[PDB]
Amino acid sequence: ANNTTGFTRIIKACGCSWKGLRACWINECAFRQEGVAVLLAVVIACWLDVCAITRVLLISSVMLVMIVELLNSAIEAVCDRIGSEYHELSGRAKDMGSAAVLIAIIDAVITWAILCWSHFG
Amino acid sequence: ANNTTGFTRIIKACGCSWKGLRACWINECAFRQEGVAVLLAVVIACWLDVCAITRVLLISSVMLVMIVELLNSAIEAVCDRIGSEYHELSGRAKDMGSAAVLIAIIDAVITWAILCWSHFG
Amino acid sequence: ANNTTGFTRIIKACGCSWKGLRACWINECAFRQEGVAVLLAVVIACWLDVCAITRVLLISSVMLVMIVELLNSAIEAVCDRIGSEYHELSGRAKDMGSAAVLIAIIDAVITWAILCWSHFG
Repeated sequence: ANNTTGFTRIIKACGCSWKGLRACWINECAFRQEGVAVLLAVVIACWLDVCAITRVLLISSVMLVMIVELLNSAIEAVCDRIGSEYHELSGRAKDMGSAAVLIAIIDAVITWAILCWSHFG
Repeated sequence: ANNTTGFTRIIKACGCSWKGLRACWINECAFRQEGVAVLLAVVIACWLDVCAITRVLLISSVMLVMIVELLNSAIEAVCDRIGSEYHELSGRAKDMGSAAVLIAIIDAVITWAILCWSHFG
Repeated sequence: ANNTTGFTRIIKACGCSWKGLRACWINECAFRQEGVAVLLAVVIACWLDVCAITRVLLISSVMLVMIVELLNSAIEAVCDRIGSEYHELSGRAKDMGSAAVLIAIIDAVITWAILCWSHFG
């Protein structure tokens, strides 16, 4: 039963993420370049004397960048499984994935300036 | 015009979600296992005497788990439409999808402890 | 090296989004229909005398609608690159994508009423 085992694969998310995040590191490491880089900047603001709700709101935007870059890495991982015809095919999906994190970042930066003006100081 | 009707399909999202969420329930029900399960736990904290902003922030993390599991179900639904070659192919995309909800949950739990310490009590 | 250049494509997100958001406007403009439409409604509440945290929380739900519709446009863009067999194939993925923005909106509306009752006035 491939459909039943497909759900079992989701149930064991940690194990699954091993080969996925492996292919991510190998093919597209924007998870680290933007995802974790932004995470670390928030960690600094959170370490400093700020408000607990700002801390939460900043982490929420961190998840938006991390997750979308995981989706971008997923695109290239599957292309590698077959060949150059697919490396070109998914370029439209990857273009939209770039647009997705751009939108996440641009609007997050607006909220970031607001939060810094009201609570970071 | 397939492209024009493609947008019309998005315009009627409710109708579309019928066959999609059908395939989700059949193939991968992590939408219920993690998505709704976490939702119900927030509903309890929100029913109790807490702050309205915490209520909102918890619902926001609920949407992060629900939506990503809908994306995981989408992966297996399309594999079923063709066969075992695709059930194996998308396993990399599914691995990254597992990583996506793991990241959503792990960082959400950090915000959850913060919110519980500042407002749940 | 297609995998290395795949990451380079992500590094230049702005450039990539050109052809992606081009295909979005051509094939599926729900980014504008729901994404920006909701954004503009928040801009009005934010322009009015409200709380800075509400302003941030509303923008966060705007990003949820915008991003998911970018993912919906991505689906149809790739179908156009090959043909009608794929326009039908991805319909399950598109159905789940419709479910994704429905869930984002429905739970966001609950948070929206809460925020309006506590801060909009």
